[PDB]
Amino acid sequence: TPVVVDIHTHMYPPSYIAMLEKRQTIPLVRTFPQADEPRLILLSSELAALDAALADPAAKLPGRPLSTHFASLAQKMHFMDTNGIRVSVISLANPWFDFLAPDEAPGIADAVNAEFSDMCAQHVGRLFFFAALPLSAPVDAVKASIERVKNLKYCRGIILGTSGLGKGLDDPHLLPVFEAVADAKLLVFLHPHYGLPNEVYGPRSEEYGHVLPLALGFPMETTIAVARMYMAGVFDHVRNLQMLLAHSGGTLPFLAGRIESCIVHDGHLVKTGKVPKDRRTIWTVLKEQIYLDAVIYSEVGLQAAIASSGADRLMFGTNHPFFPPIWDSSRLNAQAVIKAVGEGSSDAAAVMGLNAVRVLSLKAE
Amino acid sequence: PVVVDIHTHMYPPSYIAMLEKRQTIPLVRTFPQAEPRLILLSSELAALDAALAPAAKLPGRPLSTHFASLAQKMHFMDTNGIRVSVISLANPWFDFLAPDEAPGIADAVNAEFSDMCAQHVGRLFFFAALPLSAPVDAVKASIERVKNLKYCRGIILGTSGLGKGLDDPHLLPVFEAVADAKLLVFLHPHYGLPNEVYGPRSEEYGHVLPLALGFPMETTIAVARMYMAGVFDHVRNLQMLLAHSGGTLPFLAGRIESCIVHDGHLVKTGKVPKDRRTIWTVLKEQIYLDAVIYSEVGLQAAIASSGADRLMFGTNHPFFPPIEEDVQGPWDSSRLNAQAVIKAVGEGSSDAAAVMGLNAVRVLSLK
Ligand SMILES: O=C(O)c1c[nH]c(=O)[nH]c1=O
Ligand SMILES: O=C(O)c1c[nH]c(=O)[nH]c1=O
Ligand SMILES: [Zn+2]
Ligand SMILES: [Zn+2]
Repeated sequence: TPVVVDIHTHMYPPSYIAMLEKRQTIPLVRTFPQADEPRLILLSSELAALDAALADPAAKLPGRPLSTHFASLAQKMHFMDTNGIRVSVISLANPWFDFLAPDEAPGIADAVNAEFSDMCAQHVGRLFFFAALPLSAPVDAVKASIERVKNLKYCRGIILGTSGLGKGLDDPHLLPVFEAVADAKLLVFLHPHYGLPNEVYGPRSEEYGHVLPLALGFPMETTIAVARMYMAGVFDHVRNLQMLLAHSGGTLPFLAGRIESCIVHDGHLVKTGKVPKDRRTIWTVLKEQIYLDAVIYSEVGLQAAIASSGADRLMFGTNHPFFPPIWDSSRLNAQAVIKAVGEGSSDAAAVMGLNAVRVLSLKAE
Repeated sequence: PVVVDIHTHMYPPSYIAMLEKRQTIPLVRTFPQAEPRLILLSSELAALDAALAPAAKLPGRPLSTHFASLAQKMHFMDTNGIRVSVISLANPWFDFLAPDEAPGIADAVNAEFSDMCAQHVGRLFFFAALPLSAPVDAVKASIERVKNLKYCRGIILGTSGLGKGLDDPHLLPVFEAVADAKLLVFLHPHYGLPNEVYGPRSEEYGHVLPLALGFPMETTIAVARMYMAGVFDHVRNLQMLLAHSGGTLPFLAGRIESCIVHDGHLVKTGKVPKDRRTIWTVLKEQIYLDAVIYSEVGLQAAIASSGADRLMFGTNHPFFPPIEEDVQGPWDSSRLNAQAVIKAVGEGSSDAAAVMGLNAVRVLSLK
């Protein structure tokens, strides 16, 4: 009519929440009886508030409220029907399986990935998913997980964070992981979580709620990780790698020109032959191996994203169920698309769903 | 008509001579392998130690005469079609000095910039720097001295403030004094991000990550902190020029706004009233953006954020000389931005005229 597809939309299955509920170290879910909803505590930047609340009963509630929407497949479908979304490509949210002990991670990752497949089977044609990987485990266990996700119905990709195997995404030990995913034609969805070292937010950090780590930390983290991939030659070494970047590439469309200029003016790089004239620029990679979600909350940002990658490589997302009304968050981004490319346009239909349908083969199984 | 460059730096010969004698970053050091090395950044410390210890690569960047020579500045202007420069000390300014030595050198160096501008009246104005490692009293004394300095049109400062960043309440009297004196504040990065974010392969990428990412991100965090702390509301006459088209601010402005209005704690504790001045409003009323963005993509975003009347052309001379071209010829790191202006707003348009210099002339009262 045409189809609306949401590619940035999360869940924590009940089995995953139940795990978080039993933890005493981040990530965790903890009930504070002065609030009905349990608190979801995921982030390094939240540790200070957690500790303050664990000592002083007068301190503010740490983390964010855990609504039922995080774990309810039924509320996901309700959200879709209420918002005119025909298909969601759901993904486990941060920090995935990153925090698990090496020995246990593969069994848990594999169980949870299968639960996602089973969730999609309940609503055939309306749900597909990005699987996540046991990246704290040895690479051979990670490969075994990739081999399993390749066989799972409704799986169309992999969601992962910026830590890789623990040394980031420019780690050559991670290359076989990108390679095995790309060879299986799975889209890689890169998503933030670790943000930036907390000291950058300053000694008044606790006064600003979650604004700085979420509004700045997250997209900057994404940008740094993809820039490191680019500099390390990951996009040339895995030529068929295709990546979807969270939050319109973080800040990448805005900084792409600056990155190119710093590269071609880097004396050391140039003098040591690391800037050959046939180098694939960041602009070329943005056109050939990167897709951007449209979760940017303004036509200013969206226009830059579109100018960087083309309208055929932008994909609508909501980031449901984060940022509930205190869903404006879904609608603002839909409006941003229209302002950017005009209502009823082929570009609008592309961004709102047809790109995702094409790239992620949102029919088969 | 007039081309004005508001993002263009010098280290006076006095400043370099000090750097040549220094034991720790920042410093200038000669190496037998080649031109002195300029070593400024924390990201350069590992390379410095390894070079002090044979065939390790040259640390820092080549210290050409372009950093120190007024004649070279004018020549660069005359080979790049620039009529007027508003020059500034380069990072890290007076930041690294002991609190005791900083006032004396800060003021001597500000006086030298005024002297330099007097050599080329009408073509040179400057942003002054402040002894922010010293007590506030000395910072205020320096402000009072720069207020009376001929050809001074503003202050350049980093993100560290007095040592606790720009949301530091003790810094509010400094912003008030500068804003009352009608001095534009040119916010410029230096400290980047903590080096661990660049990872253990950091060394293989030359300076690309600290400069291409760390700098504009540092700027963005500093201004966001100022904004969140109410600085712009508390000092309503404060005007700020942001380096590198605001770092990443025009791209993240929407995200920042969304995160604020959806922040449960902030909203429920009354920190997000309905009449709050948004970042979009501050971007149109108290913020100017330079056009040092190297692409019409980023430039168009900056223009949509602050308006074409609040964008100002700059080059960042002399930091990115051509590597395989004549440094005495036109610089591509300056031609790129000029072209970005053309692509974004059209050659010969009044918007081009505004961005290329007329905005700077108006806002900074140049003649
Ligand atoms: O903005 C987002 O995408 C998110 C923000 N904060 C989270 O904890 N998870 C997310 O997915
Ligand atoms: O990009 C820049 O503006 C700069 C980059 N690197 C420096 O050392 N100083 C600068 O001013
Ligand atoms: Zn998300
Ligand atoms: Zn500069």
